[PDB]
Amino acid sequence: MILKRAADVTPQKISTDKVRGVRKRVLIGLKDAPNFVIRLFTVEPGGLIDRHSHPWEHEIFVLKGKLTVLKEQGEETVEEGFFIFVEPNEIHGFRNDTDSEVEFLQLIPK
Amino acid sequence: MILKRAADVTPQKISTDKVRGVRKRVLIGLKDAPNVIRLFTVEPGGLIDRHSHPWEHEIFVLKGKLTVLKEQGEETVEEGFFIFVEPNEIHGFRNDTDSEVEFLQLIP
Repeated sequence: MILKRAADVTPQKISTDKVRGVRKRVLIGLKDAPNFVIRLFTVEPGGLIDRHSHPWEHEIFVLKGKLTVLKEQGEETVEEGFFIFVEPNEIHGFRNDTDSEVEFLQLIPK
Repeated sequence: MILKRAADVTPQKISTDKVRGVRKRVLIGLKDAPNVIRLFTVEPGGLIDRHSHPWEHEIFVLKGKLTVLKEQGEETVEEGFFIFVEPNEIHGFRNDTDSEVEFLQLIP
């Protein structure tokens, strides 16, 4: 078995035309042995993952804070302890409307 | 899109020869659309004895200090640790602290 401390994984500071104020930790990568990809996202205050869609599904678990979820036609806030299923091709995004860092797990089957 | 509070899932208590002091919340089940996610809560002194399954498991520790039973020895980890358990690998879990331990379990 493999046991690793998520905070030891090097964060990637993402700042693009689609994503701002986000740090990404790849806990289990595309080329890793498990049949899943797992990323830990940290969204800074005011951080924004623009609405987008992909053919693959997503599972989200909110670890810390209040996360605003952008949907195709609207939005919704959830807090730590919420889990989210995003269907294939479903338009979605994320925003941190608080003054604290927000953390969530992103789960993708291979 | 499905949005759910994990704690509102009604927990299942598990009391078998090899599991004691453990509750399980099935967040995503077989009948559900996603391609299985469970939230385990281990009471103080609770124990998931050494066992194996042919599928792999992924674990993410949400709360507390989780003692992992391995094929060779034990290892205690804390909130924020992630664990990959290989297919058919013998493993278990114990809570040696005085507060509840919580972890997510992911099965592809």
